Amino acid sequence: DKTFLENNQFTDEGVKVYEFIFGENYISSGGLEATKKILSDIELNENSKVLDIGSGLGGGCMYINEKYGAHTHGIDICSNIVNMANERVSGNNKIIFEANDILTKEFPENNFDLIYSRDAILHLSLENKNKLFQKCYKWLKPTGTLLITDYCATEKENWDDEFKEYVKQRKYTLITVEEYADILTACNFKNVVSKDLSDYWNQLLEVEHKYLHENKEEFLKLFSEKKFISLDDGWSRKIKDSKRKMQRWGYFKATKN
Ligand SMILES: C[N+](C)(C)CCOP(=O)(O)O
Repeated sequence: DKTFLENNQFTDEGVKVYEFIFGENYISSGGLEATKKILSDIELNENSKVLDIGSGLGGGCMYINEKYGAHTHGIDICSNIVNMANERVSGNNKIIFEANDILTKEFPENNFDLIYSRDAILHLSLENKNKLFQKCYKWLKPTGTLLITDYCATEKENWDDEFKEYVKQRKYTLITVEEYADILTACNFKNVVSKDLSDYWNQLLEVEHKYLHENKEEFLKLFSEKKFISLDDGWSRKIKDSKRKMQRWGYFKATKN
């Protein structure tokens, strides 16, 4: 799976294209603005330990460490992206980025105050989503919180041709917001809050889309017209498909006790 992601969706250039539209240090939806919103009700301090699953270019960890002073440990399977993340942080002994497979990584039980993941678990098969959340349950401190956004979808029976092709090409496993919440409940998480944030996601996509159009000249200088068209069309589809709830954006927050 590492090779597949590194050689396709997350080639060096693919990562840089995504960073252009999401914002500096981000490959997750809504970049910095969504990060601020998602963490707006989260309480941590300088003694907190945070795990970021799918840490990408590191913007989320940078923000969490800046806001709270927390120790942040990001894991991402793509070695190239981790290398890029490590280039953007220096002199900070409370931020660590590690290239590894979260499904094989070992952490002590009762270790983290927050386990955070942004638009990363969609790569995992359903079997492996369940396996991951069982691990997360163990790794959380008794007082800890799990906080996730992820790509979700309407039931597969409702998918159209274009959406089927997108999911297939990306090799995503997209489940409903409801099924996702059920996995967390089955893993024994408490106070499971799930929100279908597709409308907010649509707003985020529209801001990103407008930015792309307004900065087309700069994009073409950095990249190419072919890549602009692909990105433009991809965002257009996500805007259309989120409006009609075919492609959805799920938010999940839960606790160990
Ligand atoms: C999923 N992601 C937010 C990390 C990257 C963008 O993926 P996609 O919207 O092009 O499928």
